Amino acid sequence: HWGYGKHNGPEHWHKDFPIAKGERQSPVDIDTHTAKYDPSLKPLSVSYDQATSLRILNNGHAFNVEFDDSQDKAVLKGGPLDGTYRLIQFHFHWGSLDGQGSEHTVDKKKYAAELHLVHWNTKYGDFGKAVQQPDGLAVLGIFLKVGSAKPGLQKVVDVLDSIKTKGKSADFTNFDPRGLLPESLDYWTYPGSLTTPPLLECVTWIVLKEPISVSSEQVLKFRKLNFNGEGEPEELMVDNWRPAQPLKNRQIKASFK
Ligand SMILES: NS(=O)(=O)c1ccc(-c2cn(-c3cccc4ccccc34)nn2)s1
Ligand code: NA
Ligand SMILES: [Zn+2]
Repeated sequence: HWGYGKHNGPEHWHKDFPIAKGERQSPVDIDTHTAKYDPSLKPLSVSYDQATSLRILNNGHAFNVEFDDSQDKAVLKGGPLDGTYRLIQFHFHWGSLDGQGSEHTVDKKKYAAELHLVHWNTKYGDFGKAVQQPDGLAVLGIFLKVGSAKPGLQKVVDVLDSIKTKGKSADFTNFDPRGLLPESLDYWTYPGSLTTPPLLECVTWIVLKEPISVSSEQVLKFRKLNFNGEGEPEELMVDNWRPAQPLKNRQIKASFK
């Protein structure tokens, strides 16, 4: 099966998932000089006041913090989007070293990590349906640099010891994802895909310009997770990012000048 190793990593994925070589793959490099300001874009609307977190799961390639998406509770709207998108989960991608780990890059700069807040378009009724549609998902991507600690991340960091290995989960109620956002909601947007198999071309990407800062100790703790299951040889969960893919016939739009 697929993963992030020499023998099953991103260069291999196309054998099982040929859309790996498709026309709207993610992530991409964001060339800031070529992205055009689009004054027709709206401010984003991030409405997380009623978000209801449930659980945190090590799924063997990241950890997902899962939300109750059975009603409109935590929704993303505006920006480039038509309609209402419901938060289902967030996760991260990160490196073995502070100088790598993001999936998107900015003028070829790699950040230490990247947060993905995953939302599905309510007009399609459920996530499973939405992922089959070109406008099914909206993923809010936020870069992480290493510097000062992010206080709102610490509850995440503290639970990781209890989900060390693939298949483990833990209660994760009453977590407020507002505490992971930067000050500014300035963003880039473009049409793309899931960054993990099955690589479905269903995502409107919204990538915030302002990174959040986390401490070296917070990211060190991410790197103590395991890709393996319990009782199996230990494989540290690091460098779980896909590299930048060809832009092809796409424009990246800026919400700001
Ligand atoms: N990294 S990402 O934000 O692009 C992302 C957000 C959501 C993803 C995802 C992958 N999924 C799947 C996993 C395994 C099998 C699946 C089969 C069909 C559809 C999605 C599948 N479901 N959501 S990947
Ligand atoms: Na419900
Ligand atoms: Zn992701």
